Amino acid sequence: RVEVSKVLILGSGGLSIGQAGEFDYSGSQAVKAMKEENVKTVLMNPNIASVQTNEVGLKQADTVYFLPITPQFVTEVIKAEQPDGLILGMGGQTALNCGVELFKRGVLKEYGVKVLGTSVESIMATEDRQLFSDKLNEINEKIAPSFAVESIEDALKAADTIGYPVMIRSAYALGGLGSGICPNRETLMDLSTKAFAMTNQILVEKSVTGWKEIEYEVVRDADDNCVTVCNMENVDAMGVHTGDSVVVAPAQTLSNAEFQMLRRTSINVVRHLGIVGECNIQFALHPTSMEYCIIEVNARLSRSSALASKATGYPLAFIAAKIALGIPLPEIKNVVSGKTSACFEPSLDYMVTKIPRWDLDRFHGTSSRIGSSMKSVGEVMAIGRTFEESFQKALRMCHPSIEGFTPRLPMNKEWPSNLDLRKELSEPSSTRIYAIAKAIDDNMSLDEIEKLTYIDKWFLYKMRDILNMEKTLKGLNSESMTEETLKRAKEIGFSDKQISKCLGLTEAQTRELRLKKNIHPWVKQIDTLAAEYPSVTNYLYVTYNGQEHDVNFDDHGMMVLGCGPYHIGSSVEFDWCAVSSIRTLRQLGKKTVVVNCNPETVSTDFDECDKLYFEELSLERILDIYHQEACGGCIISVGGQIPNNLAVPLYKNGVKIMGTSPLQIDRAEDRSIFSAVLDELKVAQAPWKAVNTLNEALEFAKSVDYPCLLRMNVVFSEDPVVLTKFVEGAREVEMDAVGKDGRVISHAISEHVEDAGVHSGDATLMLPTQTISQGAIEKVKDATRKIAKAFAISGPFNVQFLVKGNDVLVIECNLRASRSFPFVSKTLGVDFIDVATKVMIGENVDEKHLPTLDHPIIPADYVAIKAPMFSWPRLRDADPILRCEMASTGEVACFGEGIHTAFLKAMLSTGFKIPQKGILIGIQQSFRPRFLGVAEQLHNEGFKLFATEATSDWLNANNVPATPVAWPSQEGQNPSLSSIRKLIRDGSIDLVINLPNNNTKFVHDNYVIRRTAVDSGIPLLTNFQVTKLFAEAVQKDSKSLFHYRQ
Amino acid sequence: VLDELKVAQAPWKAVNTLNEALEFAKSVDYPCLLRPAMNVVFSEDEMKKFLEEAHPVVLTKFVEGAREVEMDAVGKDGRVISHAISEHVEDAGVHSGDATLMLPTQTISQGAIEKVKDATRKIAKAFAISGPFNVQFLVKGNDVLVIECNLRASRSFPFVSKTLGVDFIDVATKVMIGENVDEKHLPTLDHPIIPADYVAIKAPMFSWPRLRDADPILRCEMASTGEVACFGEGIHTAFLKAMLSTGFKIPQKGILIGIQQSFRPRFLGVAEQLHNEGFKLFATEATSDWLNANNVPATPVAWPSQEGQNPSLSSIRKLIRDGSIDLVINLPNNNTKFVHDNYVIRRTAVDSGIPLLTNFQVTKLFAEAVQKSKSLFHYRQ
Ligand SMILES: Nc1ncnc2c1ncn2[C@@H]1O[C@H](COP(=O)(O)OP(=O)(O)O)[C@@H](O)[C@H]1O
Ligand SMILES: Nc1ncnc2c1ncn2[C@@H]1O[C@H](COP(=O)(O)OP(=O)(O)O)[C@@H](O)[C@H]1O
Ligand SMILES: Nc1ncnc2c1ncn2[C@@H]1O[C@H](COP(=O)(O)OP(=O)(O)O)[C@@H](O)[C@H]1O
Ligand SMILES: CC(=O)N[C@@H](CCC(=O)O)C(=O)O
Ligand SMILES: CC(=O)N[C@@H](CCC(=O)O)C(=O)O
Ligand SMILES: [Cl-]
Ligand SMILES: [Cl-]
Ligand SMILES: [K+]
Ligand SMILES: [K+]
Ligand SMILES: [K+]
Ligand SMILES: [K+]
Ligand SMILES: [K+]
Ligand SMILES: [K+]
Ligand SMILES: [Mg+2]
Ligand SMILES: [Mg+2]
Ligand SMILES: [Mg+2]
Ligand SMILES: [Mg+2]
Repeated sequence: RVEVSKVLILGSGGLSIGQAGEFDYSGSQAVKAMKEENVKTVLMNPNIASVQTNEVGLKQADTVYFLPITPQFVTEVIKAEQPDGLILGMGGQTALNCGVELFKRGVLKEYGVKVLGTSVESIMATEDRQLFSDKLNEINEKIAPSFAVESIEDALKAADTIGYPVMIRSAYALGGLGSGICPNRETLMDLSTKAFAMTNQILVEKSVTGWKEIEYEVVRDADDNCVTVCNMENVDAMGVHTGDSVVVAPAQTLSNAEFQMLRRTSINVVRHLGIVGECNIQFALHPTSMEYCIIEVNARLSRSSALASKATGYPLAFIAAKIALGIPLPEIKNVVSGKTSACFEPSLDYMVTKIPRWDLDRFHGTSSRIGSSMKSVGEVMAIGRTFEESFQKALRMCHPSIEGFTPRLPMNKEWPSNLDLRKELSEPSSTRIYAIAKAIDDNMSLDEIEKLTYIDKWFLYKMRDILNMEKTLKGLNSESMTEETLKRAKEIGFSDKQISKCLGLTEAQTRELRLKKNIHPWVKQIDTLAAEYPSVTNYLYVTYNGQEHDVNFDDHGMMVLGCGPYHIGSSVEFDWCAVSSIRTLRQLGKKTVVVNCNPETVSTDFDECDKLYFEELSLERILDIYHQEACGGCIISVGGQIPNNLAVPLYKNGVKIMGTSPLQIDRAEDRSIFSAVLDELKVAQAPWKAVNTLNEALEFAKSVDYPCLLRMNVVFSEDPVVLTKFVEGAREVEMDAVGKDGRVISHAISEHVEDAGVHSGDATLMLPTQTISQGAIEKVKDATRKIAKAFAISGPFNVQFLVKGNDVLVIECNLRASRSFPFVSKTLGVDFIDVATKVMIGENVDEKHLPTLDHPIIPADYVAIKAPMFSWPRLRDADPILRCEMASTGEVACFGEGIHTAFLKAMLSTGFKIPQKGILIGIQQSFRPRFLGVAEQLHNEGFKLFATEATSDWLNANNVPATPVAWPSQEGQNPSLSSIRKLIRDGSIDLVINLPNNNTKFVHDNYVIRRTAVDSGIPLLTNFQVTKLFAEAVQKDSKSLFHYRQ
Repeated sequence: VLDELKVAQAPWKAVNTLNEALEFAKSVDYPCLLRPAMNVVFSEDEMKKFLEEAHPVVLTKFVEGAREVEMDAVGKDGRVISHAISEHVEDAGVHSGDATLMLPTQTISQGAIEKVKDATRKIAKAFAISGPFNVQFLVKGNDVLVIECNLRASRSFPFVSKTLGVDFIDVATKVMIGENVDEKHLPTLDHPIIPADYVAIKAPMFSWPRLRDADPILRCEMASTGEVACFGEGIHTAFLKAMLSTGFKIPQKGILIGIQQSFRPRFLGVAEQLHNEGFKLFATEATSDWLNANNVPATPVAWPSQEGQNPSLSSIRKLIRDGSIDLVINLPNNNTKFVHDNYVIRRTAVDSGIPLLTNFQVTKLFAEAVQKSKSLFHYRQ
């Protein structure tokens, strides 16, 4: 047993595509393990929305630093905290790369900090693709023909030796960053160039596109006991990243010989690699032989370990962390069985399906095709006891518009008239599942579909079974459908909505019809051992394929609904809110029932509540569960949009909703009612109107002046739909609050850096406010007092405001927790959700020390700043520019004595890197009056300035020196001018400032400049306010919230 | 006392030598205030030549680019039971009494207000205040520094009292003679009174025409001879009414602009704005080139010291007399090169009876406010 008294754990930082909440979940389990063994813990994670970073409970570190996960800052923390252990395996690639850099530099050795678990040597051997190859060649393991190279010239050579097509995949990365299939020389040139901006080594590898992709989660302790805890079969074949793949567990199409060969190879490889803890391993398996290739091992917790932990009920991260302290597997309890050890390989008597969630329509430049580089923003997991059951649930979980497996597209989009169905099947995309449905419907053979998609035909048989049931049901009605048929339809995952559309009924009618035949689902436990030993816990799912329930229904607990899959605009903040509520209920001795389907969340960790249903967040299924438990009530206000949109339907189906009435939530989401209420209260708002005609539109827009918002999209010229006056030059303010009986008993006001026009979630937030008049604050407060009263609010809510001097206008009101609730709560040292939860269930509340409207809590000695995270490099060709639709994928927050410090810390936490070289400046003409001073300031700080044609003339005319550069569209047409690509490549330029607006003339050229920066991996600033503040802040530490709160 | 209370203030020191002076000014950076006639200096040389004309001298770090805030308050047994915070339009450097005051504050961070308040709580207690007092603050972001404290009623007590509808002196007088006081409806530190539906602006009055040959320009020593105040739904309206109340007359014709080079980055937008409102712009040599180089049309004019030496350029006296120019904007600073010429421009406006703006912040706010009959009692309803 390793002796350690204080451990530092690293988080992932802000969430980004491929590096999501799985590490909040993992790292929380790690801290719990550490505490059980009396080990003091320090956490570094700038992701303020993470549950990890909370102060209270058995999973909370003793000390929390909201700082960049970079060697500079981790060093400062080490110095100050003098830890003797380091966990670097539970923060994705961020934490891994940071820890390897520290190691390489000898910082760990210098301060006596032991890496707990898998060594940096084992890590390097799995992250460096060449070292990996060397290791497997030592044991004559099987890999594909490949060469690890460090230049574009060497990659070309490797590809000619191997033969096209080839896959390139980066070292020291995850989620397929910089990766891609290359059918030819030119594709290889394009991609390797882009890959080298983000890594120093790529592997050029013979293609095994189409082989089956099989994963194992492997555990190995310090006694050399080594087991495979889970195995997953990817439904989409090799070539679609595991993360963007449909995946099933356990495997369905392997023989014992295949499954055991790969299992034993996993164990050998993991052993040889010196791994201690957990890891993930990937194989390519030939579809019609025993031939296989080992692709990669991830010597760290992963999105695959999170998934496996939920699928199996085996908590891999918890176990990993105990193992990192030298405790062997036989000495660690299986917490689910309560009577056995963690030395085993679970047995599942059910099948789970994970499907990804994409959000791509908003990024016009990025295709919906998927491949080796992840593009999904979330995932779901469904459990069933038939593939079909598991599979249709999982499809419904991805997005409310999806009904199951149908030949219809999501978002109610029609198929294009120029559809090439074969192309869709052969070229994976975010919508290929529905294209398969369509093809099966249109009588393409299953054999040809397997041939084009590479999806194993077995899975296709199941899909055909589903569509045959749809045909059968369509020919029936409420009188003609038998009990035998309904039962079967449910047993293969048909919802009542899907059935209703076949039968010619409403969903309610169909629910009634079903219950009238006493056809209902059954509640079953995940016990890890397929019933060999009974479960002491209640980790539950629901299935039509059983004849009994595995538990009683005597608790009558309080239901809390979770967030569903993360997607853009809906992230881990909504797991924070939900978990805060779950913990508050527990702390008050109330029985809890949780329903959520997101494998990455701490809300779907069974140790947080009395009953966890890992289930659909549908009306159908919530009703099933509520009525089966006879829950005392349901909280629908702490999991974002999904639960909130069920408020009225639930109300109407006998569900007791806690807090603010669903009647009030309806009133408030009704733009006309809401607006009329505001008029009554004398609360101002932007002029708006609903119209059906172009002439009404043009008349209204003329009557209030352009620009106008449109429902999202703004327009500035003449060259039903809701229209709203777009107010220019306006500040934006957030009010986050809790109501009790229509009174506000906690609140917090923050100011965006950016003017209205950048969406809340893409905005940078300052708390407390900075430039708002005191009279505006009074108006913001008075409008919030009246709104709370008008809608009898009892629970959390939020109101967004435009502010221009003393004009204060209401934009929107949301009668639920907003995404800024964690930021605000932690910053002010008050759990708004704890307060709100107590209001909603009638528990007492001392308002003396809360930030009521009458006695706000306003930090004096410090400020807090929240910055948005983006995933532009992974959204290939996307224009990295903020619209009225939101684009950020996560958030960070940092603290400082003042705004400049806090702002710099927040920005560094996003990956932004302070330029050491030249800055490129290109701005639309109208920004000149305000930008001149920003430019002088950058010049006076010593930055060499480059600029596009007109901007450079203008700077020089104002005695600010700038070197002009060429437009991309004009490279070669003037030999006096350097190309931007070349200046970036050479290292002359390491920050780009590009400020377009609606009157931008060179739209494409400026798009190319913006995208060049992203793809070269240098920072880009496209918002004037953010740019101003940056310039001010570089004009000139390692503290965090707890420092300032002292 | 402030150090004990942990309340910040500008570095300062009393000295009896030139070498102590220079050492200190070097140790905190120029510029520095000087009290031996208050006076600022920006260099080693500028100082030597001020002292060699004036027994110790107090030196204070002059904080540039800073907001200034007034706290007017009443204490009872060291607690604050009435208070009011106002922000100057002008940056610190223009004296309180020459400053234009906004109530409530407009551009101050909420954290700074909390600091202003906390410092006032501690000061009232440290000096066992029972009566009226005032504290002046520098504010720069969240740095809040105390300038001075006056243990008496300040000149902004009427403004503040009438604006908030509370006689601060009536309250203070009761405290001082031991009469009872209901604090429930007073603006205590814990429950301020902050106008939501209106703002108040106080503007200084000057008597430049009667001070023959006086340079009409604000120093650290004060020059105003009275005050007016007006009210509005917002700042622009209130500000225009206050300015009109001083005798300022909104230009109907051309505007003459001459500014020290360093104001250019900030002034560009002020100038574009005046141009977009339709004002014809005139300017001194360098300022006119610069405006035109930035596609803001201006007609150059001659320096007074050079009238006749270029027939392409009109004299300013003649453009004023002809009625082409009815507002002058002149913004000098320590680096102004044509000190006399710009003095003559400023004094020509005064003696022609046309309005003159010499402060950047006031000039900015003006330009914003011309972009487009009520009084306090209207708004208090
Ligand atoms: N040689 C190959 N031929 C075809 N596809 C491949 C090959 N190697 C990897 N892939 C695909 O690329 C994905 C990313 O590769 P991986 O080595 O797992 O990198 P990462 O660590 O970035 O996920 C794999 O899951 C798989 O779908
Ligand atoms: N009247 C307006 N003028 C200018 N910007 C606006 C206006 N209304 C909304 N916006 C911008 O659009 C964003 C989204 O508006 P909101 O009503 O919150 O939409 P959503 O339904 O996406 O929450 C706001 O956060 C704001 O920055
Ligand atoms: N440290 C400083 N930095 C910048 N300006 C200052 C500073 N101290 C004072 N001032 C300016 O000087 C003015 C007068 O200061 P004060 O000490 O109140 O002098 P008086 O004796 O004239 O009241 C203030 O109102 C402010 O505008
Ligand atoms: C970003 C932007 O709008 N740029 C300017 C170009 C100005 C320049 O020539 O530098 C445009 O009008 O396209
Ligand atoms: C007021 C002032 O300082 N003027 C500038 C000149 C401006 C001009 O020539 O246009 C000066 O240095 O005197
Ligand atoms: Cl929200
Ligand atoms: Cl006074
Ligand atoms: K796959
Ligand atoms: K790896
Ligand atoms: K993986
Ligand atoms: K797209
Ligand atoms: K039918
Ligand atoms: K001032
Ligand atoms: Mg990997
Ligand atoms: Mg991988
Ligand atoms: Mg919103
Ligand atoms: Mg004074």
